[PDB]
Amino acid sequence: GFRKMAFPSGKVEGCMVQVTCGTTTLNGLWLDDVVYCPRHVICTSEDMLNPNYEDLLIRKSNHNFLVQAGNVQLRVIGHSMQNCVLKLKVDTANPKTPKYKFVRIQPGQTFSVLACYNGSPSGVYQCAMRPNFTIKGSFLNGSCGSVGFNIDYDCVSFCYMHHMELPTGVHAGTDLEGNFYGPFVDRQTAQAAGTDTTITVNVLAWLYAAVINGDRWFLNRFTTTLNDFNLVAMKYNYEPLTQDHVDILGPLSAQTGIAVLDMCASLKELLQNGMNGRTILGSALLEDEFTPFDVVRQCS
Amino acid sequence: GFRKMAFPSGKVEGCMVQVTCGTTTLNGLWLDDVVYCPRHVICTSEDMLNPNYEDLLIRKSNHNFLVQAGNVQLRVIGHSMQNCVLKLKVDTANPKTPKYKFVRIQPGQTFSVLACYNGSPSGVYQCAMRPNFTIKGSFLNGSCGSVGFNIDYDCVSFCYMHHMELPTGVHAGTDLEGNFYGPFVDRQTAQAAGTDTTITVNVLAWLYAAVINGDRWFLNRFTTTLNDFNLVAMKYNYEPLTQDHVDILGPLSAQTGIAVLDMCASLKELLQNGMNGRTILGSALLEDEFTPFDVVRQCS
Ligand SMILES: *[C@@H](O)[C@H](C[C@@H]1CCNC1=O)NC(=O)[C@H](CC(C)C)NC(=O)OC[C@H]1CC[C@H](CCC)CC1
Ligand SMILES: *[C@@H](O)[C@H](C[C@@H]1CCNC1=O)NC(=O)[C@H](CC(C)C)NC(=O)OC[C@H]1CC[C@H](CCC)CC1
Repeated sequence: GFRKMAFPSGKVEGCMVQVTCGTTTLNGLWLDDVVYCPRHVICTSEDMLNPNYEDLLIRKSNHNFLVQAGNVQLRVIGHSMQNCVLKLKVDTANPKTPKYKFVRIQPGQTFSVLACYNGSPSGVYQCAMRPNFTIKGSFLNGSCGSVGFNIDYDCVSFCYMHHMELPTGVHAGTDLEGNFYGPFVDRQTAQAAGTDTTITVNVLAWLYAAVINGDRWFLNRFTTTLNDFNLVAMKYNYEPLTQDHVDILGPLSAQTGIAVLDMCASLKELLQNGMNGRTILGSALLEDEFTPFDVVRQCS
Repeated sequence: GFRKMAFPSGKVEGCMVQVTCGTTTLNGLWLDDVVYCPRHVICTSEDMLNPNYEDLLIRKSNHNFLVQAGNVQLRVIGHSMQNCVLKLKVDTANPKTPKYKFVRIQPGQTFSVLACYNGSPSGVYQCAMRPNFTIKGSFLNGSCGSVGFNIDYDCVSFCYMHHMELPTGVHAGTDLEGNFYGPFVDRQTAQAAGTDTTITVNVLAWLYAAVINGDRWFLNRFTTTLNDFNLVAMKYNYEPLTQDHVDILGPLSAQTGIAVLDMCASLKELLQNGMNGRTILGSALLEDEFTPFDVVRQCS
């Protein structure tokens, strides 16, 4: 009774366009009279290993960017590069522009990805921005320019634009100002994300979700302290749990009648003992890509 | 690099309305000049255990159904009951009606759910129609009338409308002609689905997805036969694998260079030996809610 759920994608579907330079095609985001896309649309295959984007872009004029919205060509009347994104000014405001903002999301928070190819939406799924500033997505060639977002009220908060894949199979990208999350650069070389630490506060939120939904076998008669819990967290590359995290879990704690430090004692035992072939909310691993807010929103 | 992915929901978002009878509110699906909704909208709380729907509906007139599309009231000008759904004729065709059909989906196939409350979309996620004709969803009070669908071309194939929850926490509902999937009836009593068998062909498809995405530790030096594999399948409440299933897996077999019966030999060993703390595509359990088509569509 608890699922990984994406936001409804309609408001974002109406913003997706196709951008082509030469033989390179990817997706763009069309808001008001600007189309945002990854700057490596200007690269050929001989450019992708070590591109000099400033030099490559000087050779491009407005008419070298083909922007297609459905079957309709948009006229590009200006272009500029901002960090790792291009802004193509077009002669038509997108009539479907929703209320929106650009946000740079914090590690540990979640968002929905609308995967797109050739300017056409393909599917939607939820991701977390991991502590090492990667995401575990599903992206193929042609998917760059697909965006991540949250919806709050009628307002779309765009937080991610897709650019690349890492050797480990995870994904990296930018905010909508073109600044990468994490240490990555948009060149087609092997890059490291570092240790992929687990989002402790989210695992605890998901354990609360399990209790709400009737899965309680892992609850024990013990409690612990924050410092004692963190000694075990460290060994498993879990984020240190802070008092701020404990405060964020307060509402779930009161809803279930299970103190945060009692749930930490249960998590400690799960980390050290495993699940002994049992499952929690249909999973045999501890899930860390639901925030406390995600759990409350879903269970309400 | 492989995710549970729902279809983009925009085309369906535009069809969702709110239907109220008395104090009972749920969602309706507005296509052309008809609104489809679960018939238990006519029930009060004293009716839900053993409703006589024919007798309850005779007491209702067109003006007792309040249909709200956004902030706009629709005028109900006819009503009728078809199996477990009501069809409310309204005086306005939905201008956002997509190209659509109604399909009754086969067990083992997948679809996207647009979860809705008060006629407003809340989130989207993928489900399989399980062999015992239940789905593992996320639904609360107020969610009935939410629909499941596939998108093929520009055409929306509606296959599911949500009605109820079972004691085991799984979910049951109807096609858009109002006929339940499975043995269930729309009354608020404990009902059994029977043994929840695993969709063998889908597990094999997902193992092929894992190979495509670089996860190959479970491949062994053995092969097997269909009859020998099924002797082990039976013990684990797996669907018998048929030659028709083997044929459906043909394209994934050729894409990976792993014969179907070689992959069955790997699955056999996983079933008998477990995963020994290892994971496949980020899971510590064998996943059966991706069809062969889902895998091909995603990996393309
Ligand atoms: C969108 O244009 C595209 C999306 C990629 C393709 C495959 N999966 C994705 O998410 N992005 C790219 O092709 C970028 C473009 C450069 C200029 C940033 N290239 C990319 O993602 O490279 C993939 C790397 C994988 C790891 C490999 C080293 C392995 C030892 C090098 C390339
Ligand atoms: C939509 O109206 C609503 C959705 C339910 C509510 C909770 N989760 C859901 O999916 N459907 C209902 O309230 C139906 C209405 C009847 C008339 C079909 N009722 C329902 O789903 O009942 C839940 C059952 C759970 C198991 C319980 C027995 C446990 C020993 C009985 C009720």
